[PDB]
Amino acid sequence: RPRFSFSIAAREGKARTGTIEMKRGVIRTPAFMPVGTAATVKALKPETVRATGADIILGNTYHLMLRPGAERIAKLGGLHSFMGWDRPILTNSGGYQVMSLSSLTKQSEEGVTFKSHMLSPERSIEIQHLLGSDIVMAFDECTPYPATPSRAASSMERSMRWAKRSRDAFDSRKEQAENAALFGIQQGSVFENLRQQSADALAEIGFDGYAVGGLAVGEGQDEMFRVLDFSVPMLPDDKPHYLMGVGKPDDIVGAVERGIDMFDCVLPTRSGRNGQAFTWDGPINIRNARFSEDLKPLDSECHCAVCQKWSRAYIHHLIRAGEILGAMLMTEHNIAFYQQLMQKIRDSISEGRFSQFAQDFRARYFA
Amino acid sequence: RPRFSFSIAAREGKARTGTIEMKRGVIRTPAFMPVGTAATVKALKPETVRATGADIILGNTYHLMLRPGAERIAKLGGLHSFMGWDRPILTNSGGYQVMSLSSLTKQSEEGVTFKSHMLSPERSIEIQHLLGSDIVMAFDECTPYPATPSRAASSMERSMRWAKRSRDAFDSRKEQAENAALFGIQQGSVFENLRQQSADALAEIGFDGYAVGGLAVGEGQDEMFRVLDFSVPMLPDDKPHYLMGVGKPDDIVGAVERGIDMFDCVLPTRSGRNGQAFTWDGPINIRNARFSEDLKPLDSECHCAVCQKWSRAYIHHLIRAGEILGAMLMTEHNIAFYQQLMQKIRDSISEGRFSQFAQDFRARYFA
Ligand SMILES: CNc1nc2cc3c(=O)[nH]c(N)nc3cc2[nH]1
Ligand SMILES: CNc1nc2cc3c(=O)[nH]c(N)nc3cc2[nH]1
Ligand SMILES: [Zn+2]
Ligand SMILES: [Zn+2]
Repeated sequence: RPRFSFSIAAREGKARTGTIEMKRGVIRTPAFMPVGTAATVKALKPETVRATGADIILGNTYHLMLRPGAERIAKLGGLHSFMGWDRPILTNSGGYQVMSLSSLTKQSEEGVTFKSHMLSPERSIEIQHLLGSDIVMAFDECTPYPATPSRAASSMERSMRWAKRSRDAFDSRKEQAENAALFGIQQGSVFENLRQQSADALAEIGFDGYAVGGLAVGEGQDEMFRVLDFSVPMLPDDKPHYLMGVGKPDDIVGAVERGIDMFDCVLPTRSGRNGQAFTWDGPINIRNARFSEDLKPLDSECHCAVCQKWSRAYIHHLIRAGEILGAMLMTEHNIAFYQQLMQKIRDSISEGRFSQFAQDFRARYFA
Repeated sequence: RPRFSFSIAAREGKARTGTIEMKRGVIRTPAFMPVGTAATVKALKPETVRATGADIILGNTYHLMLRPGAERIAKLGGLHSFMGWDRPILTNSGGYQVMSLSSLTKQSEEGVTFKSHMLSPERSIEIQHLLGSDIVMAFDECTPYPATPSRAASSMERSMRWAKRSRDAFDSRKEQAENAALFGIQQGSVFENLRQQSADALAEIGFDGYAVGGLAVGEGQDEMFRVLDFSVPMLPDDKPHYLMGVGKPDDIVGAVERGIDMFDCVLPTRSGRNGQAFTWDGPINIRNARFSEDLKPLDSECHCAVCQKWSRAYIHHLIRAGEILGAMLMTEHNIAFYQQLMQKIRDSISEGRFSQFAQDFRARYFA
């Protein structure tokens, strides 16, 4: 098995489908990565996550470095062994989470000091190494939205300097360089010239994959798509393109249409526990009284184990009762739905009918 | 498959081991019944409950009659279909829960009026019929502890009149009488003469099984065993003996030594979510800092899936983080532990070495 090999099997417009082969397994692209909060995909055993079709999950550097700690996880055999997921894991760099979740933050050229510590590109890489991550993210800065061009520029420039430092730290660790991959993160807010400068900088350094950062920060779908329109083509075509923190099914479809290969979002897990179930006819809230005596499964096409066995009425009852099994069943279905969406996207690109799929999907989903 | 056939395969002193054959499956005795709160064994899919070795679960008449309602469950196909458990289900009568959980209660010869309705023996039987219960419990009154002999007597006497009414209501419903079994409940507090009068009354009516009610209500283990000492022999030998609401592993072993065949308790599920894990060396609280880097499974003999895959350190982390998977893994292990205990009890009685097992179990469990 190779360390990291990306192959594009088919294209339709800007959309691509293919595979990333890594030592711990193959990732089918476009891919959706279920998010692990504290070394767990919430309410799911790893075997269940795999059963939904997931090829890779995301682990959180920020949370894990605090609890149970990176050194501790390393001492216990690494994240894979710790949580019982033996397939690839992508870890975030901590760059976004440190600014989003920390009570107080001090930013400087060295990195970020915070109250739940000091995250730097070097420390981020080290933490991800200690976790045993397969895909390591460069330490970046997610520019707040909106930003002046000047603020966006100085922020993106710092991120690019941090990207080079991340590259060097990663390359310095022989075992990491041998067995893991490193992705760079494009910044530049909504500005085409800065996105270009960022892409150029990242390409000059050279990464295994490129993330489009700085989006899904309140700009809205139209604006996000507008920025993706020009940003993705700036990235190397022959490497995977990862859109961080996205998103709703419609966001995913549109992003794929614009050349994105990888996604992660808390939406299917989070909103699942909240009562939101995804269906091909759009999301439903299972708590609604309308479902109290509905014997149909959450979605009548869905192939997941939940839809094979349990009714809307039962899941309605569980969620209204605050029962853990409610969260379990909703989460498994939603993740499975996301995986089925990705499978349909992959199949349609490979068959050269993705445009029709996107149209058909939207017509029904927003009926 | 028979409606209800109890066979005793082996005995050792007062202990018995055998089987109850019912239409929906075989129950190995002595049996432990995981408790379903609101049509769910908390944090477990039914397939997982079955995987732990459970042959039968307990469903709660009191909770289900309120949410989602008995008629509603019947309309949705019955409790088995609703929750996806196709094996036997025993339902409590509501007699104890109505007094324990209701904000206000009015007691009379008709039954109990309460604020979350009016439960009577007839209504209780009807509700259990609507749920589709396999083992139906007579509607009783659990006398508070302590009670004067006179209060205990009038209470037990009412329960006996209610037992006859439960019998008649059950027998009146052809489909229930054909497919389900009915258990009577002995009362009489801690008084030998009243326990005898209660047993006589129940035997004269005639039931498929007999529960020892009115225990595990704060009397303590010594007193409970003292009462079991004389109470169980009063019950028909050729029918199953069910001790309601018991209990800790040591309570179960002692009760089996005194002729009890069936148990249910919230302990393994409840305390599991709270961080308490059962082991052969006694219970542990997985939240304790001592387990933070412990790579051993919860118990090093346990055959459950949790102990095959995950460490104490990981489960420690999950429970301290408030993660649902923590509750899932703890609950599966604890239920599996209880089932392994029951299997060891069954094997040792069948092999005529139960006395030695009980001694060996206690020496190690309370080391
Ligand atoms: C939910 N929306 C969202 N946008 C994001 C952007 C970044 C980003 O630019 N960098 C890093 N490191 N994580 C991110 C996570 C995001 N999550
Ligand atoms: C946890 N201790 C406990 N003792 C019990 C006694 C009875 C009893 O006498 N009757 C009915 N119906 N349920 C019961 C449930 C119990 N639960
Ligand atoms: Zn489904
Ligand atoms: Zn176990």
